[PDB]
Amino acid sequence: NLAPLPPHVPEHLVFDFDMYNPSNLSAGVQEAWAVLQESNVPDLVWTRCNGGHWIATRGQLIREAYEDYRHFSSECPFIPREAGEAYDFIPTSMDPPEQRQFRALANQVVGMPVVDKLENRIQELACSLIESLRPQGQCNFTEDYAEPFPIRIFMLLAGLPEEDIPHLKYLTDQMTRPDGSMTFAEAKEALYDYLIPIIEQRRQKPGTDAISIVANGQVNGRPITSDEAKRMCGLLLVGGLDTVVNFLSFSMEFLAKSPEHRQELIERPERIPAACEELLRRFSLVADGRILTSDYEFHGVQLKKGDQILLPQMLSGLDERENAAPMHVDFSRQKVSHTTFGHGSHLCLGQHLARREIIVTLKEWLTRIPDFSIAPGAQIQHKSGIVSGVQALPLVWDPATTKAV
Ligand code: HEM
Ligand SMILES: CN(C)c1cccc2c(S(=O)(=O)NCCCCCCCCNC(=O)[C@@]34C[C@@H]5C[C@@H](C[C@@](O)(C5)C3)C4)cccc12
Ligand SMILES: [K+]
Repeated sequence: NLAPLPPHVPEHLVFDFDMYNPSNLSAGVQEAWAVLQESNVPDLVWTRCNGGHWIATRGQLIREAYEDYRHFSSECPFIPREAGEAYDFIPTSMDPPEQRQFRALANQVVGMPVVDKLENRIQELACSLIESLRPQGQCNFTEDYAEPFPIRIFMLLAGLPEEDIPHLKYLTDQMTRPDGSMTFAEAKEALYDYLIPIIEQRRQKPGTDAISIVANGQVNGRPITSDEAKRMCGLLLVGGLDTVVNFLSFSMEFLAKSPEHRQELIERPERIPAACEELLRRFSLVADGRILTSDYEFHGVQLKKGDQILLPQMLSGLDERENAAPMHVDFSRQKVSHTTFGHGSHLCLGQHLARREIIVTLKEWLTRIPDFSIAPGAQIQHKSGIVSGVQALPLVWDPATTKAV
C-alpha cells in the first residue's frame, strides 16, 4: 500500500522506494539501494511505502542527521512506525544525555580490552567450524558457519550454557527475521522471558560474565534497575548476530565470485585488515533511522514533528561523493570512507569485536580452504530491510586443494 502524501511534502521529492522489497533486488541489494543515488534523485526524498517516511540519500546528510540527536531522535528508530514504537532496547532507543552512561556500561562488556582478551577464543571457534566443514567439499556458508559463529561468541561473553544455543537462536530469529506471525512486541516479550530469570539470579549471586557486569552496574550515580538490565542484555545479544551473519555472507559471496581478489589475500594475508575495511564499505548492510522531535528545515526541506526519517548507514560509503567508483572493490583504497557501524552518539560499540570476527574468519578460511566457488547452478538471493542479507550461500571446493591446519 502507498500511504497518502502528507500535505507538507512537495510532489517533486516523492520517490516510492520500498526498503523491504526494493525493485531489482535481483541485481544485488547494495545495487538496489544505490538507485537512490542516481543523478535525478534529490539528497532528501519522501517515499509513500511502509507508512510514508523521509530517506536521506547521501553521506553528507546521513552523517549530519546522526549528529543532530536534538532534532533526530532514536525514540522511534524503525520503519514502520509501529515497530519503532514498541522498541525499548538500551542504549539504542535512548537519546543523549541519558544514553551516555548506559553506553559507557555496555562498553565495559564489548569494548576494546575485552576484544583483545577474546582473540584466541574467536580463532579457536572459527578453526573448529571450518575444520568440521573442510573435508565435505561443500556447505551453505550462511547456515553452516555464519549462523553458529557470533551466537557462540555471545554465549562465551555472557557465561551462558552451550545447551541454550538452539532455544536462544529460535528466540532471536523470531524477532529479527519476522514472518508476519508475531509483532515485534510479542517477540520481545518471549526474548525477555528467557533473560529475566538469569538477570534475577546474577543480581543475587553475581559472577564475572557480561550479564553480571551489566545487571550490577551503576548508571547516572545509582544502581541499574532489573528492567534496564534486561533492555541492555536484549541489545547485547541481538546486535552482534544478524549484522555479523549477513556481513560475513556478503563478503564470502564476493570472494567466491572473484578469484583475483581471493588470490590477492592468499598471497598477501597482511592485507586482510585493509580488505576487511573495504568490504565493510562495499557490503554495508544496516538502515535504521530517527523521528523528528520538532518541525525543522533541513537542507531546504520542511520536516514536521513526528515524521520518520530513514538514514541508511549503508548509503554513505556507496555515495560517489565519498568514494570514487563506489561499486569497485579495491583493497588498497587510500581513504575508505563509510558509516557501516553508524555515526554520532550511537556509533556501534561492537565494531572492534566485529572486525576481529571478520578478519579471523577470512584469515582462517583462506588458509584452510583457499580455493572455493559458488555451487554449480546456484543463483544467490539477497534480502532487504533494517539489516540486509543473503538468503543462502552454497559453496563448493575440492578437499584435495585444502589443508587441515
Ligand atoms: C558487521 C557488524 C556490525 C554492524 C554493521 C553494526 C552496526 C551498528 C550500527 C549501524 C549501530 C548504530 C545504530 C543506530 O545509530 O541507531 C550499532 C549499534 C550498536 N551495536 Fe553494532 N554492528 C555490528 C556488530 C556488533 C556487535 C558484534 C556487537 C556486540 C554486541 C554490537 C553491539 C552494538 C551495540 C551495543 C550498539 C548500540 C550503541 C549505542 O546505542 O550507543 N554490534 N551497530
Ligand atoms: C505493513 N506494516 C505496518 C508492517 C507491520 C509489521 C511489520 C512490518 C515489516 S517487518 O515485519 O519486516 N518488521 C520490521 C523489522 C523489525 C526488525 C527489528 C528487530 C530489532 C532488533 N534489532 C536491533 O535492535 C538493531 C539495533 C541497531 C540497528 C539495527 C542493527 C543492530 O545490530 C543495531 C540491531 C537493528 C515490514 C514492513 C511493514 C510492516
Ligand atoms: K520506542
